[PDB]
Amino acid sequence: MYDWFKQMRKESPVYYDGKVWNLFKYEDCKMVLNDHKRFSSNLTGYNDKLEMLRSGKVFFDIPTRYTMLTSDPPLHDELRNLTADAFNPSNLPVDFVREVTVKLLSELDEEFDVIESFAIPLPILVISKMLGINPDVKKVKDWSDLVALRLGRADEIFSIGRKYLELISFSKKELDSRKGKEIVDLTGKIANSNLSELEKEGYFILLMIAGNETTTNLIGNAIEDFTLYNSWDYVREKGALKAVEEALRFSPPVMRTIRVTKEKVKIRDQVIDEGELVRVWIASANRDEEVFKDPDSFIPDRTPNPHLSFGSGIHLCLGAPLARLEARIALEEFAKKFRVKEIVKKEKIDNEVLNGYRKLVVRVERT
Ligand code: HEM
Repeated sequence: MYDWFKQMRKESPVYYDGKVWNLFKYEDCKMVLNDHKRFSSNLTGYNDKLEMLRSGKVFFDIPTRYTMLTSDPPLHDELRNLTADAFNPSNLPVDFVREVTVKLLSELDEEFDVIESFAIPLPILVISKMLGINPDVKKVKDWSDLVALRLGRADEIFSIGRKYLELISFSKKELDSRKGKEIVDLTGKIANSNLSELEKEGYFILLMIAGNETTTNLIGNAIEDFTLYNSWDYVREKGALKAVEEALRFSPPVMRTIRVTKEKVKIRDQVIDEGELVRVWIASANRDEEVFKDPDSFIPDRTPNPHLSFGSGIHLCLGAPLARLEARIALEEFAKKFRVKEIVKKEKIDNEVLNGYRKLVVRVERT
């Protein structure tokens, strides 16, 4: 789609596709993301029925409609503050991340799929630790995909089934079991907060799912990019701090996000009415030639590197510090342990929003 993006950036940067407005230019995307007053995230009615929720009124709905991701301040800020400290660099479980990474890599043969054997389990084990739940990896992965793989698919991520009910019941079981028992981990903090049961479930589910899906894509995308563009020696000698940022820019785990206008606005020469949906194409913004010279070139030491892969503004990814830490440790440990001979087989995830490999088989040599 990068060709489409390039074609759209030059001839129709602010484009209406018949249902929603699409932004392909970096500056337009950054502006929209930072301007939360005019471009709301209140896309699921969370802010509107907050009063109803806190009153004690119970109605059947899917928890995922009630998370900080789709809320405007002050509610948004109040929600984020509940767990924000736990995601600050100084509080991340650094040793645990490294320990799990090394053990996962110890179980590998000269040829393996880095997605199922490494990229998938690492984030799941780490977020489970922070949540304080005992990680049934396969189960958590299945639920994560159940929710994540519905993104882009019109109104399905809010549709419920047997597997979704299983997820909601698990969230309720975990939360209820920690209510009145502990507030040391994320589950306990949510459970003992003053939010409605439905909000607690959504908050818990958000942290568990957003906590691994995109990080798996980042690690897999980076292993692919570093191999293809021969960045491994650079990472072994300099570390992966800048390389991870280029991987984020070049292969964004999340291709786009969305907002809804709260008032009539004008972007470039286009007038957009109140209540209209606006797709912010992070992927296209990251390849905007204006902002990124040699946009299609993978330059691991690109500096500075202001990509929008984690968003921008008040919704800037709460897990950004954690994701970068996991990716940095995963890739540096991988580089130290293996010499990638070749990418044997690769298969992309079929989704419009999530960008990554569902299978990436590599042949390596010890050292
Ligand atoms: C690993 C690659 C990741 C990427 C590329 C990514 C990207 C993003 C983006 C773009 C947003 C904002 C979406 C919007 O503005 O509508 C967001 C929000 C959020 N992310 Fe991530 N994320 C990643 C990992 C994680 C992880 C690991 C966690 C938790 C472990 C996490 C927790 C959250 C939360 C809670 C929000 C909501 C923030 C709020 O609305 O203020 N993310 N992420």
